Order: sequence, then C-alpha cells, then structure tokens
Amino acid sequence: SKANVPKIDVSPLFGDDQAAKMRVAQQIDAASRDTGFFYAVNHGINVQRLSQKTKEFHMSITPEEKWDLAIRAYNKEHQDQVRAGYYLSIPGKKAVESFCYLNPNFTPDHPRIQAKTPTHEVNVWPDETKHPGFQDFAEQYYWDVFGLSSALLKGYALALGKEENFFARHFKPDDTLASVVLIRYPYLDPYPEAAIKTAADGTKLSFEWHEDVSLITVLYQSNVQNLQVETAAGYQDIEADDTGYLINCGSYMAHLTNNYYKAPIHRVKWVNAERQSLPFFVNLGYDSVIDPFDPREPNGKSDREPLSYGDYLQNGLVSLINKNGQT
Ligand SMILES: CC1(C)S[C@@H]2[C@H](NC(=O)CCC[C@H](N)C(=O)O)C(=O)N2[C@H]1C(=O)O
Ligand SMILES: [Fe+2]
Repeated sequence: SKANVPKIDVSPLFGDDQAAKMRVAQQIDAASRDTGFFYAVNHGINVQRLSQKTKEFHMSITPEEKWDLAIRAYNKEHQDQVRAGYYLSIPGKKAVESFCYLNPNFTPDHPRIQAKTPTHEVNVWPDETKHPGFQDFAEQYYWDVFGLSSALLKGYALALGKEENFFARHFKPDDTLASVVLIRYPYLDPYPEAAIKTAADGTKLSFEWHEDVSLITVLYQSNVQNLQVETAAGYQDIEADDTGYLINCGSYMAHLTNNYYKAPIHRVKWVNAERQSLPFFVNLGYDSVIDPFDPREPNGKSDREPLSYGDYLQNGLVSLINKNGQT
C-alpha cells in the first residue's frame, strides 16, 4: 500500500506573504501528523546537477582515495574522523558506500575545532586535480540545502503555533552540526546476500527500521522506489520523486513536541539498482537547547527535560550504529 506523501509547494516560505506561509504551515502540520513525510516542491535547488556531480564523484573515486579519506571505522590512522569522510563498501558483504561532510565553516581555527568538541570535525576532501570542482560544488550545495532547510524550519515553527524563527534562530552558518551524506547504492551482479537484511515481515532490506537523528531530514533520492514508513496500517511504500526533497522529522523534533510531531519509523528496501541517497540532516548548534513543549495541551507544557543538541546528537549517532550497524 502507498503511503500518503503530499507534495507541498514550499516557495512561499522564502518570501513575505505571511498568510501564504501559514497555508504552507498547515500542510506541513497535516503531513507531520499523518505519515510524517512530505515532498517539498518548488524548492529552488538544482537537483539534477547535484545528482550529476555526485555521480561523477562516486564513479571516479578510487580505492586508494577511499582509504585516504576513510573515517576511523575503516582506517585506524584517522582517529579524528568519526563523522566526516569516506564510508567504504566491503565487496561481498556490504554494498553501500558514502561520503559525509559537515559545516564548511568548521575550519582548523573554529573555536569548537580548537576545543576538540565532540561531533565537530574539519572536512576531508579528495584531491582537487582528481576531482576538479567537487569540493567547491559540495560546499555550495551545503549552503543551498541549508537555505532550503531554514525555510522549511520557518514552516515547522508556524505549524506548531510559534513565531517563524523558533527553530531557525538555532540553525546558523557558523555553528550548525548539519551534515550532507552522499550515499551510493550500487547495482551488483551477483548481489551479495550478506548485504541484504530481511525484516520480520519478509521484506528484503538494505537498512533496517529507524528514526532519524536530526531535527528534520531533507533528502534527495534517485527515482527508484525504496523507502517505507511504518503507519498503524503497517509499512507503506513512499513513492520516489527525483524532482522533490523528501522531508521528515527526526527524534529531536519528537522530543521537543512531546511526540506531537513523531519521528517516523522508516526503512530502506533492498533494490538491485544503481542509485543515490543524498540526505541533509538538519542539526542545530552544539549548545542549542529548545524547551520542550506540547501543542496538544492548553498550557503547552510538557513533562520532558530540556536536552542540548550536542548531547542529543553525540548519543544518537552512536546508538544508530549500534542498532543498525556501521554504514
Ligand atoms: C535512509 C537514509 C537517508 S537515513 C539512513 C542512515 N542514517 C545515518 O547513517 C546517519 C549518518 C549521519 C552522518 N554520518 C553524520 O555524521 O551526520 C543512512 O545513511 N540512511 C540513508 C539511506 O540509507 O538512504
Ligand atoms: Fe532515515
């Protein structure tokens, strides 16, 4: 059965028509209370070019380069790379591979880098001559999707009865913990069975059920259907749409809203197809704390304790590896 995933024209969130912004907020509210997914359309980002530049990267990087960029899970020499870098495939065992990068403003002179604060790292990049234009393209993409995400956060805020900068004031270029992951799901013949997981209902999967570790997740994927969302009605297929961004809440949103906006449980079906999954995880700053609330209660009070974003994030990232494995 197909999940209800509405297409929402988010362009008013970039402008000054406040009533039009409220009508978008209502759609976000409805989707958030239903399956928890929607497609953002009329978002302004050139996703075809994103896909093409990502393809050029994934198909030309070499094994040597992958070792040289590898996170510490794959390369013991890179002890500072917990988040940022290359996540290698393991032919015959693990099909997916990916490249993660963080805020380009996390430079060696950034105060959180100097302090060695958890979850902050300086990005690693391949050689420019081997991948001309890639670093520059990827850094600008970070800021293009940052901008889209800021507009979406205005929509969420309004949807929850707040002023539009409720979330966005904690989402800032100098300190956001947001990440881009460029994931390659390959076509393989034969496809290794160890890379295929099986759900309790029999569905072959590439990644097991989870909630995202994010405030919201802003995802581009190729036009190959693969995601499913759990609803009271069972797991439902999310249709692909390679012209839109698939949006959903992460568990920090669920905490902040006392589950009024749940972090939907979702999973990735196994498909033997060469495709791309390019999430942007919208994370706040390390010390950002928003007081939890509950938009279902007249006084809006919640019995949840405030949680800093950095505490959330550090704990969540490890937990997800422990539950569904090292990606
Ligand atoms: C379904 C997803 C988009 S979300 C799910 C899974 N998510 C993660 O591993 C989180 C990675 C966070 C990142 N390294 C960081 O440091 O910020 C992943 O990747 N999966 C994607 C996929 O498999 O397509
Ligand atoms: Fe996810």
